Amino acid sequence: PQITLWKRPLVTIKIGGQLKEALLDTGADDTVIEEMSLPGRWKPKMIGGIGGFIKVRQYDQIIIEIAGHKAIGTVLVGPTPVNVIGRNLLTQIGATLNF
Amino acid sequence: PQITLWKRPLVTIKIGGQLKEALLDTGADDTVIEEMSLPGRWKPKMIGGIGGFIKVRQYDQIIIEIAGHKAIGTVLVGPTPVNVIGRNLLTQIGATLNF
Ligand SMILES: CC(C)(C)NC(=O)[C@@H]1C[C@@H]2CCCC[C@@H]2CN1C[C@@H](O)[C@H](Cc1ccccc1)NC(=O)[C@H](CC(N)=O)NC(=O)c1ccc2ccccc2n1
Ligand SMILES: [Cl-]
Ligand SMILES: [Cl-]
Ligand SMILES: [Cl-]
Ligand code: NA
Ligand code: NA
Repeated sequence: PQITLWKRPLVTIKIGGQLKEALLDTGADDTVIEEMSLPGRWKPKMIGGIGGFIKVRQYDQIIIEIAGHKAIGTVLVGPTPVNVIGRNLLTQIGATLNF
Repeated sequence: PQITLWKRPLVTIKIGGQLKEALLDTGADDTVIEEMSLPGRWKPKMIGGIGGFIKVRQYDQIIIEIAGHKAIGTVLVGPTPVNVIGRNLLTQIGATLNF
C-alpha cells in the first residue's frame, strides 16, 4: 500500500497468535512493543526516546506479521504507550518513504 | 525521491535562516527542533514519547524547507537530541510510506 500521513500510520500486527496495533515509524531504529510474553531468552538494552532512556527486554528472531507481511527479527519489550515498528522490521517488509 | 530505510532518513532542512539536518519521522505527530530562536509568539507545551515528556515552545506558522520542499506549520522547540520532522509537515510535502 501507499499510506498518507494525515493520520497516524497504524497497522495491525500479529505476534504470538495475537493481533495488536502498531505504528510504522521511520524515525525509530528499533521496534518496541508493550509488555507481553515472548519465547526464549532476552538480553538487556537501553533505548532513548524523546523523554529519556528506558530499559527494555531484547528478544531476537521473533516472528511478527506486519500489515500482512512477514518479518522475523528483533523485538524490544518495554513500557511504551504505542507499539512502534522501526526500521529494523520496516526494511524486512520493503517499506520506503516517498515524496 | 524514494528513501530506503536501511539508514536513518536524514535530510537537509532550512529553518529560521539556518541549514540543519533532520529526521523524516512518520511516528511523530509533531515537528520538534533542537533549541534555537524563532520569530513571533509562542506558548508552552508538553509532548511525550518513550521515556516520558519534555517541555517545548510551540511556534505556529513557521516555514521550513525540507529537502527542497517548502512547508508551513507548527514547530516545537526544545530539548530534543535530534531534529524531527513529524507528520504535520510530512503531509505538506506529499510524503507517503510505501510497501
Ligand atoms: C522508539 C524508539 C526506538 C525509542 N525511538 C524513538 O522514540 C526515536 C527517538 C529519537 C530521539 C529523541 C527525539 C525523538 C526521536 C525519534 N523517535 C521516534 C519517534 O517516531 C517517536 C516514536 C514514538 C511514537 C509514539 C509513542 C512513543 C514513541 N515519536 C515520538 O516520540 C512522538 C513525539 C511527539 N510528536 O510528540 N510521539 C508521538 O507522536 C506520540 C503519539 C501518541 C502518544 C500517546 C501517548 C503518549 C505519547 C504519545 N506520543
Ligand atoms: Cl532485526
Ligand atoms: Cl501544523
Ligand atoms: Cl495527500
Ligand atoms: Na529469541
Ligand atoms: Na507564529
